[PDB]
Amino acid sequence: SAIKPDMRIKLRMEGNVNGHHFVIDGDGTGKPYEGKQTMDLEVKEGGPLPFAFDILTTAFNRVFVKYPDNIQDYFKQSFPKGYSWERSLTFEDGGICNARNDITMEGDTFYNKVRFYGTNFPANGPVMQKKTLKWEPSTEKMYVRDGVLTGDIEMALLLEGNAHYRCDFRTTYKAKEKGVKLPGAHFVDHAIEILSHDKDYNKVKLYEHAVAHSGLPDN
Ligand SMILES: [Cl-]
Ligand code: NA
Repeated sequence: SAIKPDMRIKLRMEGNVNGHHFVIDGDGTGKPYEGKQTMDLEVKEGGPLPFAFDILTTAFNRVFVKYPDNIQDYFKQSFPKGYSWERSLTFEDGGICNARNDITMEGDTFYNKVRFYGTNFPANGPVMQKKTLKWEPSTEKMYVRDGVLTGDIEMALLLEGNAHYRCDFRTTYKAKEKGVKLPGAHFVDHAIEILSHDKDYNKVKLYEHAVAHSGLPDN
């Protein structure tokens, strides 16, 4: 692909969670062929965010995955025109988010137009109370559902006090160019981490590492 081994990443997120509006900008870099990326996030309006920053972090690009040569890489093949995705984040206590990203490429830079809507989080729950610690490493199941590439994930947020908080992801991924060839069923291992942040999460440094595999026995 004409995707560079070192790409710059620019991002704008506009969102509303439990009626709280915010805008967040991201500036980062990554290595598409190693499945590695890092971003610095700055809240531009609405801060300090009155909910757990962790619900946002997977909305801050499946180009950043190390694909084996024998698995069709839909994401890298979607450039230069790019692709979009839409995701439902359904939490075990009835909280619900819907997020969208339109991803483009202008030379050495990926651009990200992100929308994030969340609602129905209980007032007393770990999201509004900011009791989350991290997402656990996960495995995304990539498959074709009605001719649409779909990733399902059983995610969990570690919380304060030795508790977990479950969230089901379903993401649809659609190339801008038609006739981009759908891949076979496969998996993507993800690890996402807040490397650093300021006390009120006005600034956050984020990292993800992702690697694709066929399943068992292929690793
Ligand atoms: Cl802030
Ligand atoms: Na709160």
